[PDB]
Amino acid sequence: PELPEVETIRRTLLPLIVGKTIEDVRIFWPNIIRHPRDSEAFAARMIGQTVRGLERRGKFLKFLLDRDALISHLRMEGRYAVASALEPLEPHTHVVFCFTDGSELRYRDVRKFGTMHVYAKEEADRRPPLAELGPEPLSPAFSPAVLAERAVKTKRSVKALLLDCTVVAGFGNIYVDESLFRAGILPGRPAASLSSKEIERLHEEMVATIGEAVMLYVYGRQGNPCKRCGTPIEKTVVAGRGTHYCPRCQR
DNA sequence: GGTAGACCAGGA
DNA sequence: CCTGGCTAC
Ligand SMILES: [Zn+2]
Repeated sequence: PELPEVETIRRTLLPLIVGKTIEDVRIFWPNIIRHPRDSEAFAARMIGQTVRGLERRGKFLKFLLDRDALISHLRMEGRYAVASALEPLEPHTHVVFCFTDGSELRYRDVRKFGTMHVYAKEEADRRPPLAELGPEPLSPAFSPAVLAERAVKTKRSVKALLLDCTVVAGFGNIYVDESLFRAGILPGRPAASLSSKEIERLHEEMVATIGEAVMLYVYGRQGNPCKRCGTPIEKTVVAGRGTHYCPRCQR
């Protein structure tokens, strides 16, 4: 799930779990649990706490309980569902939170790449994985000035810069390629080579692209005609990722 | 201090 | 082979 999908999960999942009290936590793939390191301590500490809220930071979900926060990243295929404890579990269910009302919050992840960290609420923002997280892309805290400052002080590509969670929170591969196309900038350009005008343009397209999605031109379209000029879209590797662009319209 | 690289783990 | 967000040059 990308940022807009995580925002949808946050909004839709909250009313399905708010006010429920945890009676048990069952873990079927302990590697998902990253803090406490011991999955038995993770399960034990959550028992007896009631769900009070659900927030999002980048692509992280922050479940707010009584004393603790549970910070969850779904990576590529993680999914949450609420259902009855009476029914058989679906495949790839790796963590289940059992509530006192006989319902459960189930975490499924065929890839097993997702992560869970639990800390006292007041500690969560200063611990992994939230600690060094950059500003929300749709917030005033993410500005052209902030982007420009990061761009000039790196030798990396502009794509590598945008994928960096410390620069801007949760801006995924798909939106990086789409935004760069909409801004007319090649993904392999050194970040430090962007002009002031290019940085402002890029900022505007990043906000427009992810904003529209929260409320495709190139991604996955290799070999197909550009929707703007008809030139076939190309795919290469940039910043170690599949990268799509129009070689005519991006410079 | 920056930055590349390892790392995870299963469906094509 | 692709992929989001602790180690070691
Ligand atoms: Zn084009």
